[PDB]
Amino acid sequence: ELQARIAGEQAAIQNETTKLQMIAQLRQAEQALISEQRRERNMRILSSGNQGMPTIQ
Amino acid sequence: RMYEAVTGGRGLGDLMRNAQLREYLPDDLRTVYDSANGGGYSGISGSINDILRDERLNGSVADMRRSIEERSRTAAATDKAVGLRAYEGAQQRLAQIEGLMDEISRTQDQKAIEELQARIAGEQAAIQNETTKLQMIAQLRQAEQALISEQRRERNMRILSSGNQGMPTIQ
Amino acid sequence: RMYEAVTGGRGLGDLMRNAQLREYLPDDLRTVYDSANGGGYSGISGSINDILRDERL
Amino acid sequence: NGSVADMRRSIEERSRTAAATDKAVGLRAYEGAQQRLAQIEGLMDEISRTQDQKAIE
Repeated sequence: ELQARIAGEQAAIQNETTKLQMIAQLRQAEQALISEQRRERNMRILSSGNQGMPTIQ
Repeated sequence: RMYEAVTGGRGLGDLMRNAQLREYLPDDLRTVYDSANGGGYSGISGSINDILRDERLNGSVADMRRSIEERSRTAAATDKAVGLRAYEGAQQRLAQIEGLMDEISRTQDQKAIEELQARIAGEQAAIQNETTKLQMIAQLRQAEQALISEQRRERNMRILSSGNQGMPTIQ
Repeated sequence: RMYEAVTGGRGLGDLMRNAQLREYLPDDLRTVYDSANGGGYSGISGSINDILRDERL
Repeated sequence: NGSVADMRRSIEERSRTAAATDKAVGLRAYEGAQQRLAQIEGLMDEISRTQDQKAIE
């Protein structure tokens, strides 16, 4: 019974390892998404579809 | 009878041993990056040629731009979604492990606890497999980002190529 | 009695085996990045569309 | 070695081939992992039929 308990404990640590891998992937995805938002803002400022300009009055 | 039940060979081991699963990873890493031309690794060789064929951009440069931006956004979102669903699976995996330890308390005979030990060992093997799968997913993520960068640079080279011969006409 | 306690089958294994936890990871990785449009990986496909909707500034 | 143009072509070829090789290795490895899962499930199917103690050990 103690051997099977220790085996279950190893399985739990395995699960934590998988969870940490998943957290690292999510971290990378979040950084990519922040970069995408930055580039969306940049594109919106510099878009050639803009039609406005200051008016002389 | 009991001595015969304890001693002897039962043939387990040499059980599911001919499945050559080592053929799904490179044999040697010196030639892993020479595989496309031939030699090196042949399972990837064909795949590499197909991928390189499919990564070449076609159409107008504006279509190239839209395709590249869509790939970038979709790649980030796919990374996030895969991570989230995998984490849900990991939590369910923890619940399953806890259940197996609940079964450990009620074990009575020796055969029962030995079967439970082998079941928990198989469960560990499954979590090992998920770890390998996550490593493979991370490598694929990196490769996808590299491919998107390659497509960006192909578009850039196409715009600035010195082989272009056109210019506006005065009329 | 002791021989019966040592030999036989106890049914452990086929214990918590129907839980299809392999469905929480992609089946094949060729189509993992085509999942948003449909096909590929259906489980992440609903999530990708939601994420892309929520990442627009 | 060689002319600078040859250097450029070699470097671009290395970059593209490296990205493609990464992808292909990942894909084939994932196929192997899915087959590896099937094998583990088979071994747990064997556990259900074990009779003696030597067999389960």
